Amino acid sequence: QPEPDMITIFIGTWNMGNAPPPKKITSWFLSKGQGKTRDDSADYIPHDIYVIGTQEDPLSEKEWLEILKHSLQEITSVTFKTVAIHTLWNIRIVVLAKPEHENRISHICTDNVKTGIANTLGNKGAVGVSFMFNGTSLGFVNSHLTSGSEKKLRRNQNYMNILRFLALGDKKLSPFNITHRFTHLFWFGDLNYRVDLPTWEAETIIQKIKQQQYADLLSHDQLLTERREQKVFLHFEEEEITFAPTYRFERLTRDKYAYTKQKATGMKYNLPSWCDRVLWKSYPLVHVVCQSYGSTSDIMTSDHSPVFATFEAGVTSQFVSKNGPGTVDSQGQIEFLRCYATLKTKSQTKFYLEFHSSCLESFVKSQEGENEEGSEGELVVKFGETLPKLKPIISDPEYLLDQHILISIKSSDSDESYGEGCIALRLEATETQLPIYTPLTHHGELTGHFQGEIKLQTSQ
Ligand SMILES: Fc1ccccc1NCc1cc[nH]n1
Repeated sequence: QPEPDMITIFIGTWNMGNAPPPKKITSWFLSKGQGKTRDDSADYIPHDIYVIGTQEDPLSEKEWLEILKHSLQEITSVTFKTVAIHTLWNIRIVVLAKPEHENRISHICTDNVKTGIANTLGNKGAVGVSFMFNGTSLGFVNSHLTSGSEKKLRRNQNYMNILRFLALGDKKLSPFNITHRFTHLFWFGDLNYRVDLPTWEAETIIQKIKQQQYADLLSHDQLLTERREQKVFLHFEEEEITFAPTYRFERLTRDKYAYTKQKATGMKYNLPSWCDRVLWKSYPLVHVVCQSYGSTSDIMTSDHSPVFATFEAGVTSQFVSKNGPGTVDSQGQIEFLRCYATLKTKSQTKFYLEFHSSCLESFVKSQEGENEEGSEGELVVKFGETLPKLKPIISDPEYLLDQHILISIKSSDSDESYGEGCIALRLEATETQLPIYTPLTHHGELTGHFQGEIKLQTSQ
């Protein structure tokens, strides 16, 4: 039985509004309703992995797992295996996989982050799951961020706390946060960003939704505008939104948005908004294609509609050669020529690099770079031709060209990372000097750039 080079992944996010679900929720897992929906001809084809994020979930883990498994079995006839389940308060993530994947999945991690302080600590935060699928690392984050139209900055802060403190994936990747630890990272949930239009325009917005005219609403969506201004979710992707706002509905219909201020809302307006979202970030030049992104129309127990997204995702096999794992393959090498980091820092420490990759036996520390002043104020750290030659465990180009090198630039004085990035080895040529580039981030904010040339030697 061949190992796959693609899988499909289902991502669901649903704020259940503290109410039990209806008896049938199959439309969610079938990607049917509004938006980019899945073709009927695929309905019996199971996804490889289903990742379900809930918020305001009133069920026990047992109760929800029974509903989810029975739903998938009804659709597909397949009895899915439970990979992981993790709950923080009423925020939950479930990962289910086809039984044939059970011996492909390993290194399962779970964690949570509680956001806020005192007043604002006790119900918002995130849960996550990571694991290896053969040679490919997968991370999943379900976050319930701060509510309210006038709290976009708090949401952005919540995002930065979650990506700093959620402890998933390979702990040896110590300079790297979750935005660099995974081949594919999916971040979803009740992100709670709102359509920023005046309260007086509520009925106009409702009109627009009834006409399926979302352009003048999406142009005011806080997540899209904050992302455009590089305030949040830097280097993440989101599929175009083609479904109606998923909040805030009257329960038991989808015919009415309930936006007016009430004691139950803290006297806040809830204008129709795309609270419920799926974003992703994959390593450079890895296959990832969104094949659905939409909301259900027929699940009406909550004041939110469920959101689905599905993806094709490239995966790699657990490679064995005569040599690596457990030695190097001297027919393989990675050279960095004429490299330099450009940093936004005002500091004047010396810097060194660390190169981290599962194609290396362990991470590699460089010599200190040479600091120069850039024309427009910046720090330029030059490495010249001084960088250590990297010795991969396997030289086979079918393996090596699919790998990635994580780079951290660290202060000699403090050993703290000032920036992290990633270089693909999916080159146009081997034995050829080729340009490389990554932005550098720290705590998910832009801190600089790394650029230079690479020369990759494979066994071919
Ligand atoms: F979210 C982004 C990342 C990169 C470039 C652009 C965007 N959003 C554009 C937008 C703003 C309001 N509606 N659409």
